[PDB]
Amino acid sequence: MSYPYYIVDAFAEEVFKGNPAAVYVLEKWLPEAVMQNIAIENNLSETAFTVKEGQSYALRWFTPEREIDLCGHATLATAFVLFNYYSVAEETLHFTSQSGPLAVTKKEEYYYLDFPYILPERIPILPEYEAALGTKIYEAYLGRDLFFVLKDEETVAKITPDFSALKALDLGVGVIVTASGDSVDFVSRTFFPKLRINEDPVCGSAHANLIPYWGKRLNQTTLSAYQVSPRGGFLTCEVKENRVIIGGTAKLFAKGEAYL
Repeated sequence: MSYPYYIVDAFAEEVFKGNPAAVYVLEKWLPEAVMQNIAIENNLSETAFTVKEGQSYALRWFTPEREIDLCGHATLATAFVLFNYYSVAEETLHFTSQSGPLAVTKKEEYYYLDFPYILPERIPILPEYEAALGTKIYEAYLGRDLFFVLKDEETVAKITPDFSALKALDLGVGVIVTASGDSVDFVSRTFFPKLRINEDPVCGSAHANLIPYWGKRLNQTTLSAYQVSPRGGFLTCEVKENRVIIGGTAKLFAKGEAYL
């Protein structure tokens, strides 16, 4: 009847920032329906459910709509609560998702996720792109999402896109916007109107395109980043051969118990 849960703001130093997710560490699996209903109920970005299976932790993510293939901030969140509340001694957690094995590594107050090294390829700068964004796009690229480079951090932060216009664009799943950071290496913001989510405060998977791009362009192995969403979010980045690493802090917003 009682199921402990945690609400954590991933990639946040303090509450109300970063990207929020609810994580449920269960002793056994709940029915698919119940887990879906819980996600609808708390209406948060994503609700992660995990159960220790051997030495790995089986992960499962759900949004208010249905189960997704993967979500980074929610993985970091699940890691955060296992590391801080379920006494895991090892510096690395191993998960067994539907998208294959995942690993998060704790180093001090940071949690590290790994993503594929995917440099986005040049794309034509359509004027309908600059229209939806409401600003000038200096460079354009494509990967899983459209990838536009803007003037500066001030411009990235300030823009307010026509989300209905962006949903209409043909290419990509989402839209990424970047620029040279004022106090950090690079900043970004990610929009996913095609997926109901107008703006993700911090999509880590987007850094598969972000990190490669800025590492090559800035000529560095390590970069500091900040997804300048309203909520904000810091990310420490590293370039490896065929893989990128993002590390971020986390903050517990709430802890409690759900009753079923």
